[PDB]
Amino acid sequence: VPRGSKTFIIGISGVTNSGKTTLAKNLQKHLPNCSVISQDDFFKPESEIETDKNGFLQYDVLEALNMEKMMSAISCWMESARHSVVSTDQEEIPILIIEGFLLFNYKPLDTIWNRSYFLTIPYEECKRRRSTRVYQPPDSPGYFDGHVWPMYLKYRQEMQDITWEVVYLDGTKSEEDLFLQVYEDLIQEL
Ligand SMILES: NC(=O)c1csc([C@@H]2O[C@H](CO)[C@@H](O)[C@H]2O)n1
Ligand SMILES: [Cl-]
Repeated sequence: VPRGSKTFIIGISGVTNSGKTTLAKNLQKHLPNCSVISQDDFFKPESEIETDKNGFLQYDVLEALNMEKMMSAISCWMESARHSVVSTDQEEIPILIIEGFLLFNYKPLDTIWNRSYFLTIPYEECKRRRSTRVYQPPDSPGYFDGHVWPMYLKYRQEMQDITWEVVYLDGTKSEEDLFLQVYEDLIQEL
C-alpha cells in the first residue's frame, strides 16, 4: 500500500484567552513534521461584520470567519504533507494542529479531527484575561458581557451533542502543565 497520503490532524479549541495558540506552538516544538493553522488568521474584514440590536460587532460567530479560505489553507497543508516524506522502504505521518475559538461547531470539519482538545476557563478569570489583551478594534466597554461570553455559552450549548469525543482542559493550569498533559495524551494516539 503506497505511503504519503496519511495525516494526523489535532483540533485545539476553547474559550478566548485560554492559551490555545501557546499550547499549539509548544506541541509543535515537540512533534516532528508538524504545522499549525490559526483560525484567527481567517476573520473577514470589518465591513463584512454585522452588528446586533445593541450595536455590538458580531465577531464571535462563524459568519465572522472566512471558513472557506480556512478550508483552502488546510487543503494546501495536506498537499504539502504528501511531499513532506521522501519515498523509501516499508510510516512517518505528518501532523497538523488547527487551533481556534470556534472549530467544533463547523460541520464540514466534523470528521477531520483525529484528536480534539478544548481549553476552559471560568467567567471571572476569562473576563480578567480578556481585559489584559488589546484587540483591533479595541473591546468596547461591555463587549465581554454583551457579546463574547454569551456567544461562548451558545458554542458550548452547540457542543453538548457533538459526534466525536473532546478532551476538556483546565486553562488556568500553567503553560508547561497543559503542554505535558496534552503531549501525554497525544503520543498514545499517534
Ligand atoms: N478583527 C478581529 O480579528 C477581532 C476583533 S475582536 C476578536 C476576538 O478574537 C477572539 C478569538 O481569538 C474572539 O473572542 C473575538 O472577539 N477578533
Ligand atoms: Cl519520493
